[PDB]
Amino acid sequence: NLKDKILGVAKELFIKNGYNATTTGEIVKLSESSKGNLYYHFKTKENLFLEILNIEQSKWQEQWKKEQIKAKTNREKFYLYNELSLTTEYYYPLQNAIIEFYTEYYKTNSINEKMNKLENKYIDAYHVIFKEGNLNGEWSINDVNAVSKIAANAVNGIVTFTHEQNINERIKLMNKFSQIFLNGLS
Amino acid sequence: NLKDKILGVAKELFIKNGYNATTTGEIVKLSESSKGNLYYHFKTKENLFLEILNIEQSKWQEQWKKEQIKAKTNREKFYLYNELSLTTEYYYPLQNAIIEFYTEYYKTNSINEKMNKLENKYIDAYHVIFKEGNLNGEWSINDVNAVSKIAANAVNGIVTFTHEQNINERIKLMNKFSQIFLNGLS
Ligand SMILES: CN(C)c1ccc(C(=C2C=CC(=[N+](C)C)C=C2)c2ccccc2)cc1
Repeated sequence: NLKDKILGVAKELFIKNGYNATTTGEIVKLSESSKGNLYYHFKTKENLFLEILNIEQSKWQEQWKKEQIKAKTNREKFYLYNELSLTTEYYYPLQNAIIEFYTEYYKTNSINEKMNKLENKYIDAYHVIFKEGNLNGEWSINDVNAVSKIAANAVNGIVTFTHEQNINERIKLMNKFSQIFLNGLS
Repeated sequence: NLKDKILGVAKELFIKNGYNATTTGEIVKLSESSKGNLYYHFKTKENLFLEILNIEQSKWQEQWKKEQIKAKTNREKFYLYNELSLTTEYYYPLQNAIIEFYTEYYKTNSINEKMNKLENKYIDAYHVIFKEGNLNGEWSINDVNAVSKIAANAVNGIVTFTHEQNINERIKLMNKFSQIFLNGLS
């Protein structure tokens, strides 16, 4: 809880002032904790931040569990999952803190460890989509892991770089992509 | 030089550190110049940046033409472009900086119009490839602009978010993508 209170406050601080601007000092004081306790729990602001990210990852996964029920078939889950990825990121408060962070630890190969266990978790969502797709003859992929890393990165690119259009066009392009992609698997 | 030495240091810092990460102070101090050195041509920092992007875009689009000749069919031109995208030293090594600049200059509509031509030179390569593929009957695509953007963005994704894993693994994926994509247009 004192740990949970720190992550909560830290998350808000980041959302409000971004990664670089937030200090562990602010965090310590606002969560009514101590430099010692924050050290014992996270060691560094970077670690603190990766922990928020993990928690955030969990929530996303959980939501997806409830949300994927609106998609009977896996072809549908693929369509749905990509759209959510697009819309939900449009209004995600942490997005900017993430970007600061990511484009700040691109050089540090130390963070590359947890940073990757995290990304892998996101790819599993797709991995599951495709596997189940196989066991239902929705398509036939023999290199799932591969197709999974590809979708995850192709879709995130559309989400991250399309930024330059009206939300409708984007959902449109994204659905066109999902269409093409799922097609080239038959 | 100087007007071309600034650009040199700037590009270097933008790539290495990041957009916000580097400021008009560092650029000058590291280029053996003065603050006044910027006014007529390089007014604002965002102008100096939008500059470097134009250069790099041209340098990459040029390298591409001096190399697409190794591809007879457009089907091959598609695959190639994507692979080269992973190996170049032009434009793509700045995506991270670009992503920030778009999260700190998306409001000021002074940019959304300023570097609007930049978004076209980026999707142009695929425009030609996809259009010329129609004439050559390699495929039948009606919504070219869509596909060009979908592809341009998906690809930038595979390139930007795999920057840490084995270059061969990268090129392998990029190829399975190109494979999957084009096959979905038929
Ligand atoms: C709020 N939200 C749903 C999300 C928020 C972020 C991501 C991301 C990402 C991109 C490629 C990945 N792969 C395929 C390794 C993993 C994560 C990501 C986006 C920008 C900068 C760094 C990572 C995905 C979903």
